[PDB]
Amino acid sequence: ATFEIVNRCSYTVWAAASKGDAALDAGGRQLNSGESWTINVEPGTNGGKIWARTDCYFDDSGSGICKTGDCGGLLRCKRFGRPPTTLAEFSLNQYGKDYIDISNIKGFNVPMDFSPTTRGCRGVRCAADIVGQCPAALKAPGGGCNDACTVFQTSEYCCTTGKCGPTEYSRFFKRLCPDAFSYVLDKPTTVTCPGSSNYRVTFCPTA
Repeated sequence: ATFEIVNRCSYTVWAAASKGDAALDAGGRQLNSGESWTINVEPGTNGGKIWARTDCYFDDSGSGICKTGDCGGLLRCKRFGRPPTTLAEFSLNQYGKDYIDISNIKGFNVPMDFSPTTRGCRGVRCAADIVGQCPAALKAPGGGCNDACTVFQTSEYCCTTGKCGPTEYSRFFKRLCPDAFSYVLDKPTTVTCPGSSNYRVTFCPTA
C-alpha cells in the first residue's frame, strides 16, 4: 500500500513510520514545508503508525534527537516515538479490510489528516490547535501537549486494567478533536476501508 506523507506545516517535520518492532519503508525522513514523501507499507501490516517529529537534529549517520516523537534517536525509525505524538494508526488486510484512525492517546504534537486516496471510505482528521489550547498540566516543556497517562502514570489514565473512564484531560482532547481517540476505551472512531486501500497523511491540513 502507498502512503503519501505531506507536510503542509510552515515548519519542517521528520516523518516516521513503524509497526513498533520494525520500520515501515525507510522508517523516517525529513519533510521541509510543502514536501511529500511516499512510502510503501507491506499488505497485512498490523498496528502500523505514522507520526511527525519536530525539532530534530541528526548527524551524518542518522543519529540524533527530536523534541517530539523521537524514536531512539534515529532518523530512520524502527520503534514508536516518544510522546507527545499525534498518531495516524492503521492495520491493513485484516480479514479483507483495512482499519484507520487518529489517536491522541499518546498526546498531540502536530495536526494531521489521514485519508484514503482510493475509494470506499472516508478520512479522519485532528486539526485543531491542541498545543495552543493545551491545559497547563499537560503542556510538554519539550514541546506539544502530553496525554495524561504520560504525565501522571495512573491506572485510570493509562487504562492499565482495562477498567477506565473518560477524564477531564481526555475530554479536552475529545472536545478539540471528536474524530480521534482520546483515551484507551474511547468510543471508537476507526474507519473501515476496502482491503489494500492507499492513503495520504497530511500534517497541518488546515494551515
